[PDB]
Amino acid sequence: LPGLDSQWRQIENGESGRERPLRAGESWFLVEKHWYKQWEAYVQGGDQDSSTFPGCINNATLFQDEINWRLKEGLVEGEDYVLLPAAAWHYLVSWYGLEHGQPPIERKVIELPNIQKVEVYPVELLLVRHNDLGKSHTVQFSHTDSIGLVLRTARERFLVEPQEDTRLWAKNSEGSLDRLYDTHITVLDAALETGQLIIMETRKKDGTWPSAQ
Repeated sequence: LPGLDSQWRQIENGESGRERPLRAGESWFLVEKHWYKQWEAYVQGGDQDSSTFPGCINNATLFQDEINWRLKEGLVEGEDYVLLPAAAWHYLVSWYGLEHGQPPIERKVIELPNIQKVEVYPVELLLVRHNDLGKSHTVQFSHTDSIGLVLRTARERFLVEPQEDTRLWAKNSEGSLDRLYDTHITVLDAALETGQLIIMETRKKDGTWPSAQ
C-alpha cells in the first residue's frame, strides 16, 4: 500500500478527493464515521504498524437490513457517514478492501430545481475608472447578473467609445485585488459584496495597460 502521506493527500485534496465540488452526474460513496475517523488517526499517527489500523471498510451500522443491504434512513452527513468521490473510494477499496458480503454505497449528484425569489438587497457596486478613482458611479446589480453585463454597464455609465479597450478589476474586501477576466459568469460567481470597488481599465495610446508598465 502507498505511504500514509500519499493516502492522506489522495483522499483529502481538491479535484482528486474529498474537497471536490458537487457536479451533476458525478458519483459519491458513503463511509461510516468511526471507521473513517480511525483511518484518519492511523494515517496521521506517524506509524504504519500501529494498532490503530482500521482494516477492512465496515458500514454495518449504515444498513437497516443485513440481508438486502438497504440503507438506514435519517442518516446525516458528518454524523453517521462521510462522502467520498468515485476515485478516492476506488482507491480506498483497492487499499484496505471492502468487507465481504457488503455492497458499495453509491449515490449520484442531482441538480435541484431553480427557486424564484424577490431580490430585496441587490449587489450595490461602485463603478470606477483607472484614470479617476475619485469619480465613481454607484450602480445596483443582481446576484444573477453576468459580469459581461457589468462590463457593458461600466462602459455605458462612463460613456467609453467602442474603439477603446477595457478590462475589469475587482477589489475584494478592503485592499485585496482580483482580476475579472471571465465575462460568462454571474455576480454570485464573483464573490462581490455591497460597497465593493470595481475598477474599469482602459488601454493608453502607447498601447500599454496602466497596470503593465
